[PDB]
Amino acid sequence: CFCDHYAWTQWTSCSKTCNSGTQSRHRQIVVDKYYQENFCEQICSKQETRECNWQRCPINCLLGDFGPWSDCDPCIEKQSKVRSVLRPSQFGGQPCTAPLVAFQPCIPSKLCKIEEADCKNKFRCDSGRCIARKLECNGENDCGDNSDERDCGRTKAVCTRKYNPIPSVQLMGNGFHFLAGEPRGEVLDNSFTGGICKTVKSSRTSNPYRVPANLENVGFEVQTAEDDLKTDFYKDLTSLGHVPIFYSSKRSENINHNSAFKQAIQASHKKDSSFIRIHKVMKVLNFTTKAKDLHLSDVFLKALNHLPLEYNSALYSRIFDDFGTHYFTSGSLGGVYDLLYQFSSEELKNSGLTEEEAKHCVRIETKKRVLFAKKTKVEHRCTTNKLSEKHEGSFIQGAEKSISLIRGGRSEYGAALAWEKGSSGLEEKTFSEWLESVKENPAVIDFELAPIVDLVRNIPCAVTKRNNLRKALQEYAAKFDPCQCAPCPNNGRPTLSGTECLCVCQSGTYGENCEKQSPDYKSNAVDGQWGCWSSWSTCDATYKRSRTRECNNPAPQRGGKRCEGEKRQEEDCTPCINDDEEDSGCPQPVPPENGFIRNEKQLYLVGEDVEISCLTGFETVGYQYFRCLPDGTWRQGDVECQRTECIKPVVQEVLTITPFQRLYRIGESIELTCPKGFVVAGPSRYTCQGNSWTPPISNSLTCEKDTGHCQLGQKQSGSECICMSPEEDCSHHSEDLCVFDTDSNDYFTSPACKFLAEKCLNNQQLHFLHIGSCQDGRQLEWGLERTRLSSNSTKKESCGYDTCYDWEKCSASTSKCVCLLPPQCFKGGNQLYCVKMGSSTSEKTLNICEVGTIRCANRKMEILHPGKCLA
Ligand SMILES: *[C@@H]1O[C@H](CO)[C@@H](O[C@@H]2O[C@H](CO)[C@@H](O)[C@H](O)[C@H]2NC(C)=O)[C@H](O)[C@H]1NC(C)=O
Ligand SMILES: *[C@@H]1O[C@@H](C)[C@@H](O)[C@@H](O[C@@H]2O[C@H](CO)[C@@H](O)[C@H](O)[C@H]2O)[C@@H]1O
Ligand SMILES: *[C@H]1O[C@H](CO)[C@@H](O)[C@H](O)[C@@H]1O
Ligand SMILES: *[C@H]1O[C@H](CO)[C@@H](O)[C@H](O)[C@@H]1O
Ligand SMILES: *[C@H]1O[C@H](CO)[C@@H](O)[C@H](O)[C@@H]1O
Ligand SMILES: *[C@H]1O[C@H](CO)[C@@H](O)[C@H](O)[C@@H]1O
Ligand SMILES: *[C@H]1O[C@@H](C)[C@@H](O)[C@@H](O)[C@@H]1O
Repeated sequence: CFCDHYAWTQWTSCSKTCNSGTQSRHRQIVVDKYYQENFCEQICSKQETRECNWQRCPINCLLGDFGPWSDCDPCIEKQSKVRSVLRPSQFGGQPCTAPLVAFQPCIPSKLCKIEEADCKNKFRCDSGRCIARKLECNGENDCGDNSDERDCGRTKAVCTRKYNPIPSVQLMGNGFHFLAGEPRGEVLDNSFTGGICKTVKSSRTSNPYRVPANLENVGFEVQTAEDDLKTDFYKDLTSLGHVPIFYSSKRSENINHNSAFKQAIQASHKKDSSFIRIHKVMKVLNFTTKAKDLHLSDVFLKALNHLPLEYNSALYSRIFDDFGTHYFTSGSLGGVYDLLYQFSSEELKNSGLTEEEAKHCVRIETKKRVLFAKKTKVEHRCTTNKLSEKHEGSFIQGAEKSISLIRGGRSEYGAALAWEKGSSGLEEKTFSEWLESVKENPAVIDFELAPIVDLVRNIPCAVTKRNNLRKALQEYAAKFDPCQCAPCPNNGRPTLSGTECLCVCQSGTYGENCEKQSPDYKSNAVDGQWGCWSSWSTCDATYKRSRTRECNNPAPQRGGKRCEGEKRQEEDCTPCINDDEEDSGCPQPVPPENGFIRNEKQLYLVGEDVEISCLTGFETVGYQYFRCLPDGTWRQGDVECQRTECIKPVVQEVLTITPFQRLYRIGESIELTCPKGFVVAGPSRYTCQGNSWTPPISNSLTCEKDTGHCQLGQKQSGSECICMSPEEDCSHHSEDLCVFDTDSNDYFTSPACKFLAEKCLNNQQLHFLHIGSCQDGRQLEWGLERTRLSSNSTKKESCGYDTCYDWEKCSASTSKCVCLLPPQCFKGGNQLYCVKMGSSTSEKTLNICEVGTIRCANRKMEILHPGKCLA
């Protein structure tokens, strides 16, 4: 039978327009005579099916509704608001572009707020940083602003000599964002030096460099070897798979670089690709970040505080962006020559070289052309194979291009090392230029990390904002997980970059979604891959809570690897928590009896003094200060409060105190006495009052020599008194007198004894005046006015004076003259009419008696002239 007698219908339309439908067509069979007779039913196929439109349907970015508005209390009154990427762009879908989090102007719950409570016995840099007072006036900027050193009068040097800092030491203190493979903000302070002077010596470079406190180990010895120039081969990039965990870049050897990988994945699509990598680290330093008590950076520490206590996904994640994900525990500093070469697997297979051979040809070619390798034998296996043959014997130039994974130096210079047709990169000149840059701009290389979380350990609520942080981090990485991705054409393994999913191709496949396969590639299996996690479960009676993934997404198929890991995961679950805990002076001392301390407190500083004083009627005897001992104990003098006591008065060896005591009690008297010829000038009895006497003449007291009817004017001889000679008879100077001389208009001092004696004859020429030595006084003037009365006056008195003025009267052995009232003018009074009274302010008539009685008593008037007055 001829089957095409019954012709095909048209293919139907494809059941789908993408993601691979089917279509069919069938013979147009009529059961006619010819049909039944030619066994057409037994021998003809009657239908055809085939797949169609197997191109992937493009998937467009899908964001979600926004979250609840976010309160604001920065000095920037803006409101943060977030939505997230539900579905990531794929296979040429529309990428997402309306930014994830949008902020606006805000209404403040509280006006601009700043904090002030931080430093107790610590010192406050005016920057606000709080450092150990120990670190003050020590010849070193420990504050930053050097405030801790401003006007220091003298300083305790930490370091004997000025040592210089490791240059670029800060780079080992900056944060590391794992996912993005780039260093972020300064996170450790690595200039901080604690006052402690640790140092370390460069090989063959003069003076030691100054190690900072955070570096437990620094190294300057640099090894050179072949081992250092390493090459790997990659049949495809799916190999790179090795939650971010603390690792080493010696172990992983799988680098993410913001563009690096993506370029290479994009390259891998252009055609069936294999990759040869070749790198060589170029060190200037080892270094080991000391494990605990790291000195954070200002800016980091500040920001790491303005973080709320209650969990807050939005603002926590922000630290990762700003500061990173890890921080360097150990590493080196310099640069890394690192190039991923891209080779077309058809070329390689046509070259017939094995991986080991090809890796080698790139090794020795790099060595000759880029590194300045002294000289070497040519190797025809690398030079005359079918690939190198088409490029003047270069194997490297058989590549499509190189991608640069170089770290170190300025990017301009790294980029040049990456060859492509007609470009630079296989010229020594080029390599040396980069190499310069790498000294001028090192980078941390060959380095292990640690989660940035283990750094936030000594703030107010460390343990709080620590677990607050692991949460904000888990959810951070959640956001970058490839599970969100639709699966890929041939066991391609999806990887999320930003908000789109690039397909990483298995060797033997290319095309923009790894759809095209080369004639070698055969498989048709499908390895399993986790769908996304599930949502957390309600917290249980037990801490127990739950989460769940399903090995769907690409469901495992046709003998393809079931996805490996867990379908479920259990963590436990049921405030402001501090971090765990890792001189003091003395109490008020006890006075000695009858005293008290001059300063009451509950607590004294070690080394403080307090003074002991005494109640009234007592005085301290002994050192009067107690000192606070480090002990918490008081150092005490033998001090006490003794009762007041007078001591022994001013001893002139002449006098004799009695009772003789060395100390007298308040209330007891002494009797000062002198020998027979002598008598005490002052009183004979002083008494002890409050530790002084009544009162101690301090030498103004010694025993001077102090112990008949003739009346002492004349001396006896023949039972009859006769006038004594003044220059021959007068011995013991009588009291010194002040006598006046009418004949000489002159006064002078004289001994009474002589005066007396002289009186016998000339006395009507010399008049007494004042007791004591001559000296200006009212008496003088008075004795003047007296003597002026002059002639006409007669005197019959003998007090011992013994002369008495007319108006006065001797007191009869009482020893001095007295005044009179005008009433008693018995004896005749010469007529001194003219006199001014003063009271009546007039001139009236008055006798010498009345005139005399007024000048003696009050001396309160002026005598105009003897003889009649105006009145
Ligand atoms: C850090 O660098 C130091 C050198 O500064 C390295 O110490 C050397 O280690 C090698 C072998 O590991 C020894 O042969 C040398 O004797 C060591 N030199 C000194 C001066 O110690 C050290 O290995 C490096 N550490 C890391 C992490 O690689
Ligand atoms: C047919 O034409 C294609 C180019 C796309 O426009 C298709 O849209 C997609 O259709 C598939 C059908 O399997 C849906 O699953 C996709 O979500 C839809 O975007 C169209 O059907
Ligand atoms: C269906 O198959 C083809 C159509 O492409 C025809 O050649 C054949 O004869 C039958 O009709
Ligand atoms: C089925 O449809 C195909 C195109 O999809 C044609 O090539 C064929 O001739 C038949 O009509
Ligand atoms: C889920 O994740 C694991 C690795 O953690 C894969 O092996 C699996 O295929 C899917 O990606
Ligand atoms: C499974 O999915 C969840 C959400 O993406 C993550 O928490 C986890 O890291 C894993 O990707
Ligand atoms: C080169 O040959 C290919 C086929 C593989 O066996 C590689 O491992 C080898 O290096």
